[PDB]
Order: sequence, then C-alpha cells, then structure tokens
Amino acid sequence: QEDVLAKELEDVNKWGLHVFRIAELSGNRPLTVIMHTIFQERDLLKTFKIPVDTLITYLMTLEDHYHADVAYHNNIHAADVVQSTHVLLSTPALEAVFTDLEILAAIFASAIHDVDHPGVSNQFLINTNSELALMYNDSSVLENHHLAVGFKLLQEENCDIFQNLTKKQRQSLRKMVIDIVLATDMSKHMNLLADLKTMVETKKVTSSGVLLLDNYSDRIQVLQNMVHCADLSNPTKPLQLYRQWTDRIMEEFFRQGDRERERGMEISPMCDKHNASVEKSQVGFIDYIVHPLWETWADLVHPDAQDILDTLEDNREWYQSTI
Amino acid sequence: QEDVLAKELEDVNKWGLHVFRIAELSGNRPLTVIMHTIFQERDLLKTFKIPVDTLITYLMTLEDHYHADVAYHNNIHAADVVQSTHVLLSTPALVFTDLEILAAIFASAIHDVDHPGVSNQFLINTNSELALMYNDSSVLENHHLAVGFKLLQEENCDIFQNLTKKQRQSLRKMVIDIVLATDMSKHMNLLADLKTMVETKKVTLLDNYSDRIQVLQNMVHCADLSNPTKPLQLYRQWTDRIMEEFFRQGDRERERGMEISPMCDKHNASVEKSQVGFIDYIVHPLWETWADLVHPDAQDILDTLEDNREWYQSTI
Ligand SMILES: CC(C)=CCc1c(O)ccc(-c2coc3cc(O)cc(O)c3c2=O)c1O
Ligand SMILES: CC(C)=CCc1c(O)ccc(-c2coc3cc(O)cc(O)c3c2=O)c1O
Ligand SMILES: [Mg+2]
Ligand SMILES: [Mg+2]
Ligand SMILES: [Zn+2]
Ligand SMILES: [Zn+2]
Repeated sequence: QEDVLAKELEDVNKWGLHVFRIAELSGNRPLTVIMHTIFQERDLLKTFKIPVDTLITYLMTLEDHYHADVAYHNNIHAADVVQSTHVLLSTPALEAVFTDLEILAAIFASAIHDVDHPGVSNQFLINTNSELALMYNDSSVLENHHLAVGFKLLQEENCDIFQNLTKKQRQSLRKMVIDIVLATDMSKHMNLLADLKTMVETKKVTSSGVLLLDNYSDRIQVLQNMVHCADLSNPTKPLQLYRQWTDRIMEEFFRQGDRERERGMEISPMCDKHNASVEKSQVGFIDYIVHPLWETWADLVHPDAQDILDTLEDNREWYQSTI
Repeated sequence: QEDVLAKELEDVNKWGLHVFRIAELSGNRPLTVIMHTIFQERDLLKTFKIPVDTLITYLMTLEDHYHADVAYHNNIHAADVVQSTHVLLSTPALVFTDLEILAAIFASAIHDVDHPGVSNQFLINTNSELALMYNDSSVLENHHLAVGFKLLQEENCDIFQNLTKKQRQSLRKMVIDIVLATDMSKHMNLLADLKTMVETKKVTLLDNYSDRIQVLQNMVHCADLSNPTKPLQLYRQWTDRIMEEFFRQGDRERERGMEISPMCDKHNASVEKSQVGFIDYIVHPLWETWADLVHPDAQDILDTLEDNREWYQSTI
C-alpha cells in the first residue's frame, strides 16, 4: 500500500493527480503526504533549513484541524489546492519569477487556506450571529479564522517550520500569506478578477519571455489570483474528479440549506435540495465565475494553460449536454 | 457631590465640557453618565424604545471594560469622544437619519474598549495574541468592536432589543465601518476622501451612503483627535495622559530591543515640539478640512486649535 502511494505521488507535478486515491492510500493524510512531497520536490526543506520531523508534525497537526465531517472544505480540498498551486507555480510563463520565499508563502497559504472550516458560508455565519462573525466584525470571517488557526498551530510543540528563517523573512512571509488567504474570500472574486483583467491588458514580459512583475502589488496580485484559481480549479480537472468534488460540495451546501430552512432563513443559492438543478448550477458556475477567471489566467500565462482551459470547456459542454 | 455633577452636565452640548470634573463627580463613571445624558437629550430611549435600566446596565458594563490603569485610552477618553461626536452631529450645516446618529454615538462609546495602552504596531511586532487573532490588520479596532458588541449579550444589556431586524443589521454595519476608520494608519486615506468630498460639496447634501458613512467616519476621527482643539487646560491634561501611556510603551520597546515608536522615548522626548508637530501634520490638516465641509459652524473649534498651537510653540 505504501508502494502504491509512492507511485501515485510521482504524479505530483501533473494536473489531474488522483488526490482521492492518495487520501485513501495515505490513511486520510493527503495534505501531509502531498505537502511533504512538494517540499522535497522544490528542495524547500534544504533551502529554509526545515527539520523534516518539524514539517511532518506541523502538517499532521494542520491536517487534524480540517474537519473530517465536512464533505468538501476538508483536508482533501486543502491538499488539492496545494497541489494545484504547485502546478500553477511551475508554469513556463512564471519561470524564475518568484523567489523561494514567495513560493513557500503561496504553498503554505494554500495548505492553511480553509483550515477549521465549519462547512457553512460567511453569510450563514453572519446571519446566524455566530461567534466567528462576532469576532471578525462580519469581514472575511472564515478567511481571517483560517489564517489565525494556521499561524497559531506553528506555536505547538515541534511545529514551527519557519524556525530557521530570518526575522525579515518571517515578517515578509507572514504578510504575503495573509494577503493570499484573504483574497480567497469569494465576495472578493469580482474585484480580484477585474484587477487581473487589467494586468493582462497591460502585461509586460521580459526578454526571456516570462511575466515581468517588478513591485510587491503586482507580485502579490499574481499569487492571490493563482491560489484563487487553484481554489476554483475543480471544474478544470478531469471529469471523474470534478464530479466527485461536485457531489461533495452539494452535500455540504444541502446541509447548510437544511439549517437555513429549519431556521426560517432564505436558502442560499445552490443549497435547496428540494429546488436544485445541479447540472444547471454547474453550467452557471462555470459560465459566470470559473471560466471568466480561468480564461483570464490563461491569457496571463498564454499558452501554458490551454489544456486546462480546454478541459474546463469540455466539462461545461458535458454538463450542458445533460440538460 | 451628586448636585455638582448635574450642573456640569448642563454643558453637554458645548465644546469644552469639563469631562475630568465629570469623571470625578460621577465616581469614575463619565462614560455612563454622559452617554445617558446624551441619549436623554436626544430622546433615543423613546425613539428606539430602549429600556432605561438596560441602557445603564450596558453602559456600566462597557465602561468596566475600559482599563482604569491606562492613562489615556480609558473611559474618560471614550466619554470625551462620545460627547465631541454629539456636538459635531449638532453642527447646523449637517442630514443624518436617527439610526445614523445612533450608530455614530454608539461607535464613539465603544471605539477604544479594552484598549491595553499599546499601539497596533507594538501588538504586531511583539507577536501578541490580538495580532495573531486579527492577522495584523486594524488589530485594536477589530477588538474594540468585538468587545463592544459582545457585551450586548450580557444579562439585561441588549440596548438594541427593540430595533427591527433590518435596523440592527444596518446599525451594526455602520458601527463597524466607523470604528475601523479610527485606526490611525488609515488617517491619510480618510483625509484624502474628506478633501475630495469638500471639493464636490453641495449644500442647500449627501445623497449616497458612501458619502454619508465617510462623513461619519471622518466625524468620529475628528472627535478622536479633538484634544488639541479643546480649551488649553483640557488639552494639557490629555497631553499629560497620553505621554504617560506613550512613555510606558517606549519603555517596553526599549527593554525588548525594538525600535522606539515616535514620542515614546522618555529619554529623548520633547513633548512641546511633539505637540506642534502633531497639530501641524495631523490635527490641523484634518480639522481645516472638516471646517471647510461644515463652514462656518466649526470656526470656534479651529480658532481654539490654532491658539493652542501658538501657545505650545511659545513653550519651546
Ligand atoms: C454565490 C455563488 C453562485 C457561488 C459562490 C461559491 C462559494 O461562496 C463557495 C464555494 C463555491 C464552489 C466551490 O467549489 C465548487 C466545486 C464544484 O465541483 C462545484 C461547485 O458548484 C462549486 C462551488 O459552487 C462557490 O461557487
Ligand atoms: C502621527 C500619527 C498619524 C499617529 C500617531 C498617534 C497614534 O497612533 C495614536 C494617538 C495619537 C495621539 C492621540 O491623542 C493625543 C492627544 C494629545 O493631547 C496629544 C497627543 O500627542 C496625542 C497623540 O499623539 C497619535 O498622534
Ligand atoms: Mg475558503
Ligand atoms: Mg483607537
Ligand atoms: Zn477553499
Ligand atoms: Zn480613541
């Protein structure tokens, strides 16, 4: 079983990794084994003098703080977003663009970006007067919480994977991670996409053909959109993965809708199991959210993402054909 | 003693209220007695159907969560910002609904609650629990909001129990928008927007919520930075208090080997030069813009600010 797991982890650089199989083969430790594999692939333990036992202890603790009883926003989603960000970071149009610290920030942000997610939306937490929404003044409630947990767990015994970074490196990494995870708030999607469109329309490339990013605002904006694309990448994956992600998010959404209905609240979009069209919802999700984002990402890195975009468009056509 | 306190509160509508005397005469309850007076002066208990006992219970609880061992950011500052906002809201030239007035006054009352007497940058650079919770972003102001709202859930403390569901949602949003705007790192952006509004000012007039909340943000920020515009005897007491708080923070930064924050190094301080710099660079640019917005209602306030700057300069 460990032999089979190792073989599957050889696909870590590939879009369409069998992430559900890795979750089973690893004993429900996909985030740990995929993060460890990616850290070895990018030589990050050596570069940042991360002790391997510290990395594993932190990863196992972080993975524990994802909820195993939440169908979608769990450790498998986290591992998937990590691995997708890892592939997006390797795209030819970004070669040598980001520093090792920025690469570390983007992967770490992906790993923590949904930790301790309760399986209900920001708006649900706000409208139910939740302790989380009270703590965070109704503002990026979940995302502030994911950050606070992800950073707090570094203080647990033998968990500070950043123990050998300089103070300035720790300070910079912390700021970048915060900027990245806060941008995964779905209420920010339209503004993030608008700014990404502006960057594509005005983009510049070096003599070597890679994206020219010469200030923090532009660099962090690319990393924000990269992780947001990774978070919204399920419809760009091979259909058998996409359908499993859709089954999971619909379970989570329907359970939220059941709580909304019981409370006499308006039921959130896609959360009403008695008035649901999952197929129509997917076509609309792709048409209005996912394809506008991924088409713009594909333009930024053209032609690197053409196959991802082709898969997204095929999946849209497939779902449309079931209507 | 309880008879002198009543006469002091008769000037609740005046710039330069004797808030330190009121703090003393009320047994260190200036926030509770001044908020009550202002709510009674504005028949807010009747307009929003607030039980008097519920108001007093909340107010005492809120006042209790200001720290008595913090020389500046305590319940006297809270009472003073409340009362200053109350006066600025009565500016003839101002147009806000009664829910907007309520949000501005409530926001003023809670805007520094549970302040530990150190700055956001201090909390960030020391890896505090507060900065860990709030991801280094408006750390104090997010905390003040969360405490102020949480206290409404204590027994007999929900002063908004008789607002409609929509009113509570609207009030909550405005209070958050206002208190977050009191973060001093946002001063330049806030002032830039106040200037833009002044250049486009229409009067008989703020038609969109964006403009109105910006005025309320700048109004409470003005009230928060109103000490140098008060009568000199008041301003000097506020200066003595914040210098004590700053110097205690700078002692902690020195001991930790951190860079000492501006005005916090007691061994290289010039309180007087700091006051002229504070007025020239922060307070007077802000108040000159506010006075342009409300022309000419703020003339006496700006006059006092300019007199106080002249006096501090003469002490150098
Ligand atoms: C308001 C609105 C229309 C949507 C905003 C919104 C959220 O706030 C949160 C999560 C999603 C989402 C995420 O991952 C999916 C994966 C699938 O495989 C299928 C899916 O449908 C989805 C989703 O919907 C979402 O779309
Ligand atoms: C420079 C800047 C943009 C912000 C720095 C900054 C803070 O962060 C926080 C509080 C103050 C401040 C407040 O109330 C005062 C009252 C006085 O009577 C005398 C005073 O000196 C001050 C102050 O200094 C401040 O200036
Ligand atoms: Mg999320
Ligand atoms: Mg404050
Ligand atoms: Zn996510
Ligand atoms: Zn204040």
